[PDB]
Amino acid sequence: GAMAPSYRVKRMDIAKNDEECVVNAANPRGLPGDGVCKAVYKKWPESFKNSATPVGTAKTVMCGTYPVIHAVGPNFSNYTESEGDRELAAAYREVAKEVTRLGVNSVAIPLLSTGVYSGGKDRLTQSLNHLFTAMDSTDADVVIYCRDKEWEKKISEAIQMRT
Ligand SMILES: [Cl-]
Ligand SMILES: [Cl-]
Ligand SMILES: [Cl-]
Repeated sequence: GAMAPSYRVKRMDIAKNDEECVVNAANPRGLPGDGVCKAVYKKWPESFKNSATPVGTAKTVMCGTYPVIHAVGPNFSNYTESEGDRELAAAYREVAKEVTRLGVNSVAIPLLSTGVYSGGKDRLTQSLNHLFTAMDSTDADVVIYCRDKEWEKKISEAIQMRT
């Protein structure tokens, strides 16, 4: 575990993370995809061997010894708000199980279902709160990655609010 488990946020490419493992915002088919998924495919392509997994699940594949946790959030274009919300919460719970199982002291994590899978809605708070619900019981240092300057400020505020 981390000596004093923390949350932090950085605005940069998660492919350049300084953590012991990465969470991919994957698609169910293990395809290269777009956004975080395409960055992850360029950096750790070996981790896409048999990475296909259903919505609401996470599947870890090692790139060398570096674990890539493929977490499949729902595409809110296809899911109802209710069912999507359930699957988005479930994906993060499966991430927390994998992070625990791996024994890592740190994990780089994007906000699932906030990009192409957001169905055109701002889901920062929804996705971040499901991240916290899952990860709060873990003792890994969590570093959240984002690309937008206003998102960085809002995520940072949310982290600082809980102290
Ligand atoms: Cl960058
Ligand atoms: Cl997305
Ligand atoms: Cl972002």
